[PDB]
Amino acid sequence: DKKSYAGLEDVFSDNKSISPNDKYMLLVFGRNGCSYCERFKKDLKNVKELRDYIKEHFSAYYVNISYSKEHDFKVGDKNNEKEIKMSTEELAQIYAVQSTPTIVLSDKTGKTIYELPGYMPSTQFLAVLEFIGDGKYQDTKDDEDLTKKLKAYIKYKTNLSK
Repeated sequence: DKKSYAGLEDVFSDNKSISPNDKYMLLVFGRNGCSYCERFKKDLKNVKELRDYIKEHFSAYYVNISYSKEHDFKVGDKNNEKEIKMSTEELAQIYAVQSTPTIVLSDKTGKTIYELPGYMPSTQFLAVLEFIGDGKYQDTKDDEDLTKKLKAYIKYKTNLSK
């Protein structure tokens, strides 16, 4: 049920239909009773810079693995895209979800750029979204390079909140 993220319907689109829609994609996997999922949602609610940025740059979906829905999952290139109807369990599985909240950030074709498996405080989390949303991930050479550049960028944004 959508009561999972009551009050955040301005951020999360209905997860019956999951795709980037000419935006970066943000997938949040959560569940009932997880204190980290609860803190993550308060940050989305109460940090305006975060809330605005997500709404500006991402198609965001909240998948509660406490339940089992079906999802039309549409990803891929302009010329060739695949739409598959799959269950909550099948969706979680393709992203190897094993803790909550797991956050998946993907490009406009639904190719995974980065995955975070845990709650991150809002200052750092916003820096991760910016790196992706402003396209800075593109100026990298591999996974080792993207990670170093990401970790550098988070530190800089951390210094910036003083």
